[PDB]
Amino acid sequence: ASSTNLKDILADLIPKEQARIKTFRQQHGNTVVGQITVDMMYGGMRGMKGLVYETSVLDPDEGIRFRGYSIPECQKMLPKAKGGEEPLPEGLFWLLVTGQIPTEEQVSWLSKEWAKRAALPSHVVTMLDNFPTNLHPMSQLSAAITALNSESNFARAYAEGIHRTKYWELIYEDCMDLIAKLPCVAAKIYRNLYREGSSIGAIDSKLDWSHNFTNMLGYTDAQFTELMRLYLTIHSDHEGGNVSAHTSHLVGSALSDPYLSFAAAMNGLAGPLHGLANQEVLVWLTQLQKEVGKDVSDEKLRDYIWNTLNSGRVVPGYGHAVLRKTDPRYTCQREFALKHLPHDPMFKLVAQLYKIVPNVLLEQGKAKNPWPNVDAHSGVLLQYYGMTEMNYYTVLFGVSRALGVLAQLIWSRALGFPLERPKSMSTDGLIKLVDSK
Amino acid sequence: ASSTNLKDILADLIPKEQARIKTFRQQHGNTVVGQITVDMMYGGMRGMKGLVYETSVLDPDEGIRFRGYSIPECQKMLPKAKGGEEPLPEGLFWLLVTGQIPTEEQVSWLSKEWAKRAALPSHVVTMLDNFPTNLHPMSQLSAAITALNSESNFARAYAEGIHRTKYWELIYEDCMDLIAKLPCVAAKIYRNLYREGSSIGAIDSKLDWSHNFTNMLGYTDAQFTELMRLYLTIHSDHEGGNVSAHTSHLVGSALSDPYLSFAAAMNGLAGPLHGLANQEVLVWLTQLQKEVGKDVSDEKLRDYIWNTLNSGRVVPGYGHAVLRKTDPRYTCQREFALKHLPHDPMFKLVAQLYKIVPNVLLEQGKAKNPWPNVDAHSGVLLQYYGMTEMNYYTVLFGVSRALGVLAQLIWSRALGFPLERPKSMSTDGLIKLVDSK
Ligand SMILES: O=C([O-])CC(=O)C(=O)O
Ligand SMILES: O=C([O-])CC(=O)C(=O)O
Repeated sequence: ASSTNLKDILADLIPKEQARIKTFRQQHGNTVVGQITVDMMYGGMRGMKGLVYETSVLDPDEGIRFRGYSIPECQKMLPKAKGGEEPLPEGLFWLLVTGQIPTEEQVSWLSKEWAKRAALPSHVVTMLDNFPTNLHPMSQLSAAITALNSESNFARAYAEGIHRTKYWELIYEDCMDLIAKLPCVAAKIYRNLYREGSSIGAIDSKLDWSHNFTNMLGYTDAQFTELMRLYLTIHSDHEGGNVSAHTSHLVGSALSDPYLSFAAAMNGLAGPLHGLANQEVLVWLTQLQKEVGKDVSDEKLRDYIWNTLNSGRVVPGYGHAVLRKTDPRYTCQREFALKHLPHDPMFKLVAQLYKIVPNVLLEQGKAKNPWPNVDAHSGVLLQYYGMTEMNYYTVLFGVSRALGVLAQLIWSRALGFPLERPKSMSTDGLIKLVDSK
Repeated sequence: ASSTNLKDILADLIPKEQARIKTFRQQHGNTVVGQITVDMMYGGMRGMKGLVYETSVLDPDEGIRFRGYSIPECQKMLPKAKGGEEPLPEGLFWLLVTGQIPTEEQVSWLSKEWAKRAALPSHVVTMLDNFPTNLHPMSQLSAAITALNSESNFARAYAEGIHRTKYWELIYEDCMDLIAKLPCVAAKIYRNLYREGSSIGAIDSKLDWSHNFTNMLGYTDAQFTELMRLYLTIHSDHEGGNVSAHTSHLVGSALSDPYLSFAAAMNGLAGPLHGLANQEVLVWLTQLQKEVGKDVSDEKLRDYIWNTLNSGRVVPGYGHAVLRKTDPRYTCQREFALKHLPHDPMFKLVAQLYKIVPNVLLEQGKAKNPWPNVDAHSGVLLQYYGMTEMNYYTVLFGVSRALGVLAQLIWSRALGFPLERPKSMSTDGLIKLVDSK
């Protein structure tokens, strides 16, 4: 007897693995895994292996798997949206949380539970309508989300003294609600900014997560909803040790609720060095669209690329911290591209940035990975579907990234992972360390 | 000729140190400071030396220094305010930023520039009047912080392409505007909340920061304006390692501006395992004040203690992260209380924990530090001056906590410290790490 619910599922899973890493730590706490050096401790933990985190692992060479589900494994193994071909993101939140690949049914449950949870508090909406147009879609988007910590069941619980065991639970209810509300506040920025006067409407609970949002933005093309579904699966989880995810993990660990703890992280994502770069290639691209002019040879186009380099600047959408190969999450976006829009002026000037850009960082050897991003090529497809307001681009990114981040958050509070308290050192005293000692 | 301005000092100071830590890493990049072990990796970076950080260092046995300045070296060598005895925190910001203890003038300078730079934008005020009474003053707080970043100069600079070199420079001006406006905002949340009705009126430019605050809080006791100067000193910096400091430092490294990058941390501090536990000694202190009753022995007091311990709970104001000793920030406030409230109920019982609690954790050795906090102590004094809404206490903290955060941040953007991209490890891949390899 009985039917579907991720909570039950978890209550079975959870323990088995508390035991499981316990035997591990019994045996191998004893183990020196890496080494800490002065360089790393000057250079922002690059290679310094700091976290445990389950909800994804990146490979330099291969990259992002999701159980070990490589995006192309997911692409075809996670369930599709009744009339489409894309990885539909309830099937992904399924995957990461349980290590299992779902039933379509067991996603429908998901959809219709999120878009049951999917109701916005008076005040949020007030505040949101008050937001001045001069205010970034993202400064906005945290402001609401940091104010959404009114609906927080966990934060409610604690202050009345829920017992340690439990913790994972209530944050299962808060998260589930936040991923649910998220979209509406995504859409409800966009529309108070860019189409400024019209309603973000109803929720058909006989729609999926992705699609509700497409409706709520006021976008009408079927095909853009496949794209949307698709972004919404590859921006999701991309290991721990990135800014946003690491933030959230961290502000997570002092037992601050998932509302507060997401919206700490989008300020993670807000960082032009984290998220903005999305938005920023097509900044450049309007910049190259002007300032180098309409139609160029790869010479002034390379002089333009030299352009910005020499001007001390930031070359977004090429290279990557730790990814030493092609981001699957480009290649991912390509085959989507080749398949609905191969006819585009910025599309194929993306198969043209596809042979010139890095090679100016090969000329340079700036940082260690010459190959394509995810920043790159998403922008180009947004425009195609007539998403053009490139500030809003990282509102999108947070919406997809909401999947990941709350995903581990449930796991850390079921796994009792303590408080994120490093050791920091001073220069002067580090000077006393290495040499003076 | 010419007069006072931290900026000028900075442009002499900054290079000297770039060069400095330059040589240092040419020689000692190659130096391994210690080890990465699996328990550290499953147990929250405990000893796991992850930073270099300037504006303060904390020793186990010794605790907080500021340059090498202990709280007591401070209490005196730092300039005090015009008929009063207390470390005046414009001289504290001074200390950290420059490496040098100030002059009373260039604290006059500092006061004066702040009380200039504390304008408040329209749209803050709107939304701060829109905050409903069942938000916390810190959910309330951040949201209006993260909005405030519309008044980010650096956030504007970057959009147009300032040069890398320049970076500290714009974050100078943003932070200074922050630490400036911040308390107007703190005060405005109190006053919307608890004082429900009345304006937060003046800023008298020839007053001091802490003074003007007390003035806008509605608080007319002279004595509470010492305690304040003082509080605001010892809640400033406590190295990098902690949540709020490390959070900012993080979202900082992502070239997100000061506002966006403070606010994230304050949720970091909003954590019950962070800052809320001011509030939650006095949480239990109404739960002493009822539930074991008015006048008790240290039996059914001890009982009291053991009861929430066995109920698995958290016991605030005792123990700590890294401090294996009696906080300087305790003994600091002790010497105050001795001088202005040796008559109190909740004082002398504030030494009534002062031989009982950790002893039951000495029964337990629950964690590794027997001697007191700062959360311990403060919150008794605060009712002593008639601040009582123990919710707000943790708004109190972040006001102080804006010094140190905006403090290091400036030195990070001038030292051009990169972006904190650590390495996260999953279980199963940890599993294949240690033992399988
Ligand atoms: O891992 C990185 O450094 C950032 C990244 O690509 C992500 O957060 O998706
Ligand atoms: O360092 C700790 O973990 C917390 C602390 O005392 C502080 O943030 O002031």
